[PDB]
Amino acid sequence: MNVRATYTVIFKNASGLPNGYDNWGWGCTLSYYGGAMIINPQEGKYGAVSLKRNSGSFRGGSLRFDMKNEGKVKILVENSEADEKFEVETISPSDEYVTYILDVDFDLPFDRIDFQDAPGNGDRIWIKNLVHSTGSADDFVDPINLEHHHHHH
Ligand SMILES: OC[C@H]1O[C@@H](O[C@H]2[C@H](O)[C@@H](O)[C@H](O[C@H]3[C@H](O)[C@@H](O)[C@H](O[C@H]4[C@H](O)[C@@H](O)[C@H](O[C@H]5[C@H](O)[C@@H](O)[C@H](O[C@H]6[C@H](O)[C@@H](O)[C@@H](O)O[C@@H]6CO)O[C@@H]5CO)O[C@@H]4CO)O[C@@H]3CO)O[C@@H]2CO)[C@H](O)[C@@H](O)[C@@H]1O
Ligand SMILES: [Co+2]
Repeated sequence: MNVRATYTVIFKNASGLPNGYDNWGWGCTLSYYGGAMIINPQEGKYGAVSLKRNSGSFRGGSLRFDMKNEGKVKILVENSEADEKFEVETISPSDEYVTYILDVDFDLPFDRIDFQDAPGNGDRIWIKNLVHSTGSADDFVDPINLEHHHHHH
């Protein structure tokens, strides 16, 4: 048996929603520039992007992404069949991109990945380089595709 993780690059540079995903989000408008998904939540809506994998689910593992964000951002996953949600982490503000690699300890499969404006104050959120691994955060190695190019030596 192959014990290495499956890495799913959901998007690197975003110029729209990733192929294979719908947005079941709420209370926001999304724009795309400079390879970032830019979320502008509406004041008072506790808005979110909710990326819905149209075919299949993820299980456990970890989520990796670059984010900058004016306010706290709650990361959730959901199982749409059971309508069950799980808070992965709430991330504090940062005025520069930070790479996060977060364990997902939820014990149902998930088909929705949510980035939510936790304070409901309309703080903007920028996301790039979103990847799921079936392995742990401690075992996570960035996919070669995330490099600006890759010319193998
Ligand atoms: O169209 C495609 C598809 O749609 C299907 O229907 C989907 C729909 O598209 C989708 O949008 C919807 O998504 C749900 C999601 O499943 C829920 O988990 C989510 O729940 C939100 C909730 O809406 C928010 O109100 C709540 O907000 C919290 C906030 O997280 C928290 O930080 C805050 O606390 C405050 C507190 O209130 C203050 O007093 C003070 O203490 O400050 C704190 C912190 O600020 O409070 C907020 C308010 O309570 O967050 C939760 C969790 O994220 O809701 C969304 C939207 O409804 O899901 C449906 C499926 O059910 C169709 O079914 C399908 O046919 C169609 O094809
Ligand atoms: Co190589």
